[PDB]
Amino acid sequence: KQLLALNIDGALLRSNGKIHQATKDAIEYVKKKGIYVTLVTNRHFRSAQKIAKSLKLDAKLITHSGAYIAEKIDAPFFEKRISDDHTFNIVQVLESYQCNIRLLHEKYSIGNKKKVNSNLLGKALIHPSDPIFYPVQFVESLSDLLMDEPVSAPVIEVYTEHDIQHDITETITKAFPAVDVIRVNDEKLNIVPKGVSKEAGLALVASELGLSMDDVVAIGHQYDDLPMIELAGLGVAMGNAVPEIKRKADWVTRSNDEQGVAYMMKEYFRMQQRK
Amino acid sequence: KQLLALNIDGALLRSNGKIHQATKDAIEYVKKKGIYVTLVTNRHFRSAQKIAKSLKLDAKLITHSGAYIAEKIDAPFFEKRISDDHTFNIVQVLESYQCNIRLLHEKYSIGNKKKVNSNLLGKALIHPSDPIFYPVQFVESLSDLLMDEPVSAPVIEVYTEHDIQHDITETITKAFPAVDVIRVNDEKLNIVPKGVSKEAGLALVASELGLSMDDVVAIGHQYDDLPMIELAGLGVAMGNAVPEIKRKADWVTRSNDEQGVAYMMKEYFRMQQRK
Ligand SMILES: [Mg+2]
Repeated sequence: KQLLALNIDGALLRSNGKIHQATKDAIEYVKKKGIYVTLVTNRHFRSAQKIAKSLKLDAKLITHSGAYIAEKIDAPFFEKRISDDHTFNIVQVLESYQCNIRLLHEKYSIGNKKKVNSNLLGKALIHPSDPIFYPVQFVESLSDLLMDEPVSAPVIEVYTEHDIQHDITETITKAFPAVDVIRVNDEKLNIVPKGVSKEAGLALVASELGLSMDDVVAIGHQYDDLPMIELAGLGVAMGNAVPEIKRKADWVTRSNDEQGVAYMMKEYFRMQQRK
Repeated sequence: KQLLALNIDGALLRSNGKIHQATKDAIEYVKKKGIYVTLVTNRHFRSAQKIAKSLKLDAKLITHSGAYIAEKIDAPFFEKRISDDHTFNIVQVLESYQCNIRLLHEKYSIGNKKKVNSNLLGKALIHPSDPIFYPVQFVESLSDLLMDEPVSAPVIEVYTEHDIQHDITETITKAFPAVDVIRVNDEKLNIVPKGVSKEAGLALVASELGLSMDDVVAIGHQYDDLPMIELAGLGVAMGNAVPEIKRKADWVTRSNDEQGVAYMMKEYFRMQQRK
């Protein structure tokens, strides 16, 4: 294998947001062996890049659910975003539902203030804004703000109770042919430009490197990771993934709180040594 | 003539920052006659675009001294910026001089806190930051900040007393072949990527429209406007420009506090009617 692609949340990071020393040591070793290491994430580019900096990756990172692929923010390798007018229209529709909305731009994030009965929203790791490089604000009315401040969003994140996800998904897919809806988990959807995804972004990076998906190890933990797990040469589910995802993977490793990334890569190399 | 290009500061705007009703009326008339109206400015893109919105321009605007040409911020027609490493190195050199430095990014601006004996700095119109869309911050040490927060700047603005401009200009030009130094006035320099300028940006826009510089009316007021004044089919100096600029123009109009833009365009049309 020639390319290792890792989720950040639920894989690289422990549930307290720390990167374990064993994980750092495993990634350093992987790189020393000539394997290209990148991140494949729903996180905004800036958060992903600071993590990459900690791991000394110097790689094209696949961020904003595949909509933004870059090594340095001002000069992306691949970018796609929802038009400002479509973003406004989508926000108006979502405002009629009980859902928390976040426009996840690479330069800032803006969300509404609607409270939802969602525990995964409560569990999700919060990471810093920066008042210059990444302001994060909430407003009571997103669509009112967008009237005078249009936003062209690479990703719109939608948190809800599970009961209405199918309806929101149907309503958006039908009304907006320019976007796709990606189910992340029971309480979170990403709305992205049509054709954008983690697996599509990963394919673009592998192709750029002269590799195929056959040459890729992909490590994921949620529903939106399933396609890259199925399509990669070796698709790995973290121990903290739900049972369905674990059944669908080629390989199940330990959890993100038990250094499952390091554990899996140690075995990958033992396998190499045996062969 | 087919294309009207206007400065914002010192031309479109009165010295109190207001756009006079006569100016609005003149621009509406120009557009109704089929003439393409755009802005050519040292201002950051966002400030230029809000002004364009007020004038209902819907045009490609030439901003950041020609480094950023766009109708909508996320999707530029033309962009060039100084690399992050060159930006850092340039800032380090400038820090050894008595000068106020501002990194004029399209998403934010960051400057140092050095005080200079400069009245044109005192006179220059301040326009709003926005905590989401355009944060503006000052730090004691720009180069220290850039160590952990690299910036790839379309323009670096440098304010000084007049006595050291030549030395700074020489030092930068010699040390950084990837950039050009543009003298704006006796107390302000812009450092831009090589080949970037107001006149170059204007040429790119005219070419995109199937026009030549011959078809352009350009209205400017400072040293950095001289090339487009000389190169445009009709180059106009505002009344508030210094005498040298007024001598070099084809036509001198009234000042920005006496509606010189409106006054000049009224004559342009009287000329048309006579012909
Ligand atoms: Mg861009």
